[PDB]
Amino acid sequence: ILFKDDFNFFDEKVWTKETHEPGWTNQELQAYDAAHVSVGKDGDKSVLILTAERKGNKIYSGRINSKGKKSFKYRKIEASIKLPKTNGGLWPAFWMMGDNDKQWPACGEIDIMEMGEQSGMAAGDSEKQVNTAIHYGPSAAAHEQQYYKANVANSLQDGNYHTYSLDWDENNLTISIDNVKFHTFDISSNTYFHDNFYILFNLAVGGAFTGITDINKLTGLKDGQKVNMYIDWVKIL
Amino acid sequence: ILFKDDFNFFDEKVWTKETHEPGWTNQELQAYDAAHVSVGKDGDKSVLILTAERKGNKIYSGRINSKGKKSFKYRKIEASIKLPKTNGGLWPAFWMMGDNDKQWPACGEIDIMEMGEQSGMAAGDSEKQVNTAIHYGPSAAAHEQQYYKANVANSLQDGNYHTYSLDWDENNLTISIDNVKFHTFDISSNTYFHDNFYILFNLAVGGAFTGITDINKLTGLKDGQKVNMYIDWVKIL
Ligand SMILES: CC(=O)N[C@@H]1O[C@H](CO)[C@@H](O)[C@H](O[C@@H]2O[C@H](CO)[C@@H](O[C@@H]3O[C@H](CO)[C@@H](O)[C@H](O)[C@H]3O)[C@H](O)[C@H]2O)[C@H]1O
Repeated sequence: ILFKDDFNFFDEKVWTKETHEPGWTNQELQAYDAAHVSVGKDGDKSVLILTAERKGNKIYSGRINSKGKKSFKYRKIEASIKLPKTNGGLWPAFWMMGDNDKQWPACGEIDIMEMGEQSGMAAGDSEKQVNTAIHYGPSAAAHEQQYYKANVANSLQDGNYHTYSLDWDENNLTISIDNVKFHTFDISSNTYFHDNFYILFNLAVGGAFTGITDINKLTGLKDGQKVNMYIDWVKIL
Repeated sequence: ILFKDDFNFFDEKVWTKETHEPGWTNQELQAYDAAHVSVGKDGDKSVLILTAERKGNKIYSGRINSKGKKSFKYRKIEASIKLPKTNGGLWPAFWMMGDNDKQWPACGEIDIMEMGEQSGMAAGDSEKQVNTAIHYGPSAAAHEQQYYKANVANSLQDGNYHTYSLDWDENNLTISIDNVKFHTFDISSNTYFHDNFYILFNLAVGGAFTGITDINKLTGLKDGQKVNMYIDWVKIL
């Protein structure tokens, strides 16, 4: 184990909490702030807690990253995450971007896990439908993305922690869920995935991906409701 | 050349015109019927024509396939297609499904070209943004999909014909647009892409892919409007 965070405390030497207004990316409904990121207890477990909350028409949630603090290359990254029910507009993600100063998507993006996509709600398997993706290109106008989407066998929103893994070498990005291979992206001649990448976790609320960008269609998070995303640990082997 | 249709006439030994109610697939707004498929002339060019039109709240368009009539395996297929401006909910596609009686998606699906996606309008490059994809898996519950999307250099909705190509061997599916390689899907160990596939062309109107499933939001086909998708030719080499 080269690195492990058990989230006994919020380590500011590793993580930064983000602050953005609604609409900052992907027509998202939440404001990100420091107050909706905490470390706490879930039973016997030390966990990072991202809390989505709604008061009136105002929506808050949490997002952290290890940019300029913790980045790695050609190593295995795993995180144990307990996801909320996403149906009706929640958008949790475990992902990485290039640890350099290049504007997105030139920095590179690996989406290890996201749930909450529009089509999953329409098909009635929002609890099983996972997206994994890579984004790259020298600019936004030249943005390129590869996706794989599938239902896993059983609910990942089942009140349990699940293991999300990326295996990374010169040739391949291999995503696994509870130690079962989900998909492999070929990067052997992709120039954007051979540098240091930092880690992100967030719980977005609505946005293009969920197909919900009007608070009137946000059934997934109600007035007075708080909803948590729990990360028990993250490690780099 | 194994096969070439110049569309001097509609050959019922190769092609079948499809009839479906609105919302048959993907929450699409259009009815498909035989009256909205024709063969005719675009100047000197003999063309297959798929016509989308709106009479009040009734939307009609055209869809054809060569199931049980014309299918192939490990051949290059190209088509020369002129597209309408898709912005505001039009959804043209050139694609393939396995020539067997397995229920979708166990038949396999190759989407060589589709345009008109939500994100294309949101990225203000609706004339340039193309999706390519493969769908497979034993049931609708176990639906798996790989997709690539990017903007091509030049408008594909510019009043001219463009060439859409699939190269297909036992290892690779390679989509090209105007002889520029767009994406390669690895099918080397994917069991769903090693039998005969038939061809489809269609012009859907609205649907989940467009993010417009409500006729009130459909700005791309107004009341009293008529739009044409033109295929000059298709060939298998
Ligand atoms: C690339 C992309 O985003 N979408 C795919 O492209 C094509 C062309 O744009 C879409 O039309 C596909 O939609 C899927 O097509 C299947 C075959 O037409 C549909 O399957 C059919 O479903 C009906 C109703 O349930 C059944 O009665 C038919 O037997 C079955 O073939 C499927 O529902 C639809 O999602 C995209 O895959």
